[PDB]
Amino acid sequence: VTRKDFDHINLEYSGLEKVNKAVAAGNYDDAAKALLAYYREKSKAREPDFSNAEKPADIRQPIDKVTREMADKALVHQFQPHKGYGYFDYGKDINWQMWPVKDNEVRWQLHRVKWWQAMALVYHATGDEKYAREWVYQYSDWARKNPLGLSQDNDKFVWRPLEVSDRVQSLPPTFSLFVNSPAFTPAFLMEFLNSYHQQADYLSTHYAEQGNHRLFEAQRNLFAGVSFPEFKDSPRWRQTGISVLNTEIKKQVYADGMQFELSPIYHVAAIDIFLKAYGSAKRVNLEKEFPQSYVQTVENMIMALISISLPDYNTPMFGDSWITDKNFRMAQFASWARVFPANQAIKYFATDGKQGKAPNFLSKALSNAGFYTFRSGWDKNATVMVLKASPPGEFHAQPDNGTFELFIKGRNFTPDAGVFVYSGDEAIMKLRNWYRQTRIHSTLTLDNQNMVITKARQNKWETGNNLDVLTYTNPSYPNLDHQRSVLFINKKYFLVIDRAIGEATGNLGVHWQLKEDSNPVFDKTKNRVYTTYRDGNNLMIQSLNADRTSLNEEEGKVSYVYNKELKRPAFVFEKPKKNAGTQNFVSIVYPYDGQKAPEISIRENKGNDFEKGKLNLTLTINGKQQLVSVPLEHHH
Ligand SMILES: [Ca+2]
Ligand SMILES: [Ca+2]
Repeated sequence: VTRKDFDHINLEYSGLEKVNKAVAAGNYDDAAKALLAYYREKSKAREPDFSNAEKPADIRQPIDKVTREMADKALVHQFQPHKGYGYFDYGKDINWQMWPVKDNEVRWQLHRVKWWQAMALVYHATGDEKYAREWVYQYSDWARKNPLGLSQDNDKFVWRPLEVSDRVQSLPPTFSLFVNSPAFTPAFLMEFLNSYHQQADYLSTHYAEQGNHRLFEAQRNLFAGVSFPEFKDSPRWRQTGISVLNTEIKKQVYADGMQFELSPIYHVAAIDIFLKAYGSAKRVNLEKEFPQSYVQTVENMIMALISISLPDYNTPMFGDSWITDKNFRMAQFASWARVFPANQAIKYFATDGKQGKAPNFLSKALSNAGFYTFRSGWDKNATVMVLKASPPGEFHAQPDNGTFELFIKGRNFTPDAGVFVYSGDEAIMKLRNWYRQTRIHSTLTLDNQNMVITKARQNKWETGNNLDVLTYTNPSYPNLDHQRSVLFINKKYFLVIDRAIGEATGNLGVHWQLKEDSNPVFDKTKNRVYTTYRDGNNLMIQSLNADRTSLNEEEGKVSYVYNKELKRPAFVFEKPKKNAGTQNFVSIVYPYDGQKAPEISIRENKGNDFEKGKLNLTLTINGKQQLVSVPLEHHH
């Protein structure tokens, strides 16, 4: 062990006092022993942090079969780097350059050394020292055989920044789990610390300018300086990661807390990226390095997610989004609660309502992303509508402005059609393009054509005890604006006002979709549709137009998860726009108990004038009158 072996260590870091004396005094072997004692001390004093990983390992879960298998195969130098292939024998003196298949991916993913963590967990669980001896043997083997600048092609696979970042993230908890083994010599420690340093620092000078990799790589660089703050360079590493993450959270999330892709599931992924970074720092008291705006933004992203969370823990399947596992979602919230312990709403979601307090609000607008929630409450039997009238997204968004999911008494009545599949060959693309159609969502079309953009302007948003009102306008077609208003009345039901405004002429259609098992009745005499559920939790959708309006079924589908789909009812209210005069639809969306659909009619009162943004209508429901009197626009 040389003087040189300590060059990158900050000897004046708190706790390394003995290590300093020994190096200054010239006995380096005892310096190394003293450093090893400090890390062993630090390892016992805190749990390994796995939480930055895509799938964080659990120290106290029993060893399942694949993990056992992975650890045992590694003892005979068989590794399975790629999931599309099984184990390969890399030899008794390991050959890290072996090309057992002709796929680049097999060589790249080999240098993610995924099995090292497996060995760590099995070593932790059994205590069997053979796992530790082999890992130390293997780390040294790998470091010695794959130095940076070995050759052009080696560095292409071993020192590509994605993989380097993978290793700088997996190694800290792996190290933590092996550091107490008598196989972990003080000589090795120094070999490890200098090899780690080189990687984390290389990462700091090579992270990506553009795209998906940039965020992962910066976050892991930060995780390097958090995990090993003893390096002279760890504060620079942290600042660099923080800077990249802070720059990108400003660019990628709106002031209302929603992530710019407009897909609920991608917003949730983004929370993990930005929160795990901060969480790991906070665990070792380095959170003060993050600016306050970043901490607030992240908290706001969780609240934005909460606002569009339905009672079953799902988010509406807008664009490329799908249903998810409630237990996994609760575990995410519980980890978030750890970061924001004072947040009662987050605690509430973490514990399925047992602890914390319900969020501080009912209906809420996320006005930058254009997600609007109408809710009666947060309980399992609330009525909840989440509606999208957004700005433009990219690949994971669709031309669906107006569409909504309506969840009543434990059931989702109007699930979004969803994704079904991502891009592929021509055959796969037409499967995907079908799901991107405007006409299959709950909004207005002209001649069943896709709207050319989602660029909603919010005309009014107001909440109230027994009235919430949204009004927005979408420039859906070059000569046709679509104005939609939604009134959530008496925390129970909805009046939906759709206006087609401009010069274009053709077939106006307001489309609707229902759950696969709702077995609806289509009633062309009254232009109403109603579900026929045995349990009495039912829904009516009825057109209330004065003028001649038709009711027709159309092909309807829903994909809850990837590459699976179910037929489901869909329909449309249709009416001609012959000239340049505006056409108006009045529709009612009315949940009811029991088996008999209610009789609903409507009277236009004096003062009612949709042209001046004035609504004054009297509904009659099973004989009883409900006055609705509200201005549809604000600031006019
Ligand atoms: Ca990269
Ligand atoms: Ca959709």
